[PDB]
This record gives sequence, C-alpha cells and structure tokens, in this order.
Amino acid sequence: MKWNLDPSHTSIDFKVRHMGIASVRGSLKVLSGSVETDEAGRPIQVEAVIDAASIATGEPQRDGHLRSADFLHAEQYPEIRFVSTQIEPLGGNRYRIQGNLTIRDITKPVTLEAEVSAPIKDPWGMQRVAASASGQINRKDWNLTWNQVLELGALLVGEEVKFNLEVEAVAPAPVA
Ligand SMILES: CC(C)=CCC/C(C)=C/CC/C(C)=C/CC/C(C)=C/CC/C(C)=C/CC/C(C)=C/CC/C(C)=C/CC/C(C)=C/COP(=O)(O)OP(=O)(O)O
Repeated sequence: MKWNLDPSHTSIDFKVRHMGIASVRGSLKVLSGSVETDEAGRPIQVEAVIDAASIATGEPQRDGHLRSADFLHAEQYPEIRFVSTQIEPLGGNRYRIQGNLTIRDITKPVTLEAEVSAPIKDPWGMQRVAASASGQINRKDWNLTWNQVLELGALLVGEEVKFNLEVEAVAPAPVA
C-alpha cells in the first residue's frame, strides 16, 4: 500500500560541529514524499523531496550563505532528493534504509536507521503512521566545502552532518 508523507508533521533536523566546542542546529522542510509497504506492512520503497531553500539555522545571514551559490545554490537547485534502494527489516519495528541522496547535482549513497510505529485511525478519517530515523553524512562527499579554516588544524565547521527525522504518513480511509 502507498502512504503519503505529511509535510506538516515531518521534520528534518541536523547538527554540525562548530569550532570543536559546540553544535549548530538546523532544519529542512519536506515538500513531498511517499512510502510503499508490502503485504506484511513492512516499508519497501521510500522517496522524499526536500525544499533546499528552507534550510534554517536561526541566523539570516548564515542561512543566506547556506542557500547561496557559495553553498547549496538553492536558486539553481531548489530540491534535495532521497530515493531508497534497499530496505532491510532488522526485527521488531526497526529497518535499515539504504538510499541515494541528491544535493545540487551530486548523488551519493546514505544509510538511515528507522523505527516505525503502528498505524492509527486519526481523528479525521485517515490512516496515519509515524516513524523516526537517524543517520549521518559527510558534506564533502557532495563537494560542499567551507573555508581556510584554522584552529589547531581543527575545524570551524565540521564535516559530519548528523540528522534526525520525525515522519508522519497518511493513506485514505479503510478504502484506497
Ligand atoms: C512507514 C513509514 C512512515 C516509513 C517512513 C520512512 C522514512 C523514515 C522516510 C523518510 C523520508 C525522508 C524525509 C528522508 C530524508 C533522507 C535524508 C538523508 C535527508 C537528509 C537531509 C540533510 C540533513 C541534508 C543536509 C544538507 C546540509 C549540507 C546541511 C548542512 C549544514 C551546515 C554546513 C550548516 C552550517 C553549520 C556551521 C557550524 C556554520 C557556522 O555558522 P557561522 O560561524 O555563523 O558561519 P557563517 O555565518 O559564515 O555561515
């Protein structure tokens, strides 16, 4: 069965190390996505489209820099895209999702560790299901570089981008 991601209750949150002593946190908004489940209700395929211009870290000048031609170039590349290539059930509600993540013109493999909830009938007719997932990427894999950075050799802006997803997905009534 096909579930559609609800952009209003899906969150993408990320963290990057700053000067080795702290983290900068940010978010991205999802535009759309879906999950297909097999007869057993295990997720088999998942895809999402993310609004690149939505990147937000709570400082407008920094967010401008992130969106600029110097970094994400969100005017030329309005989306970040994820498409799964393999989903492995791990037991219980756990799944490992391998997929391809596109940022600008570069696509690289990423791994998500996901946990899925039991579906509910929501207060408005629809079937609704949630999931949480975690992972990390190295921004340099997408040629997203930063600076002349110097501290001891250390980094102003870390290479690793840790992220957490909270997802809600929906399907029509007992009838699709
Ligand atoms: C059944 C069911 C519901 C199943 C569900 C399945 C499921 C889990 C589906 C999920 C669908 C989705 C949404 C999948 C998404 C997949 C993935 C991997 C998404 C990843 C998104 C992501 C994190 C993209 C990140 C891109 C980047 C490059 C972020 C970069 C952040 C960055 C470098 C920030 C700057 C931070 C540093 C510290 C700046 C310092 O600031 P400052 O000192 O002021 O400097 P300046 O001002 O100069 O900028």
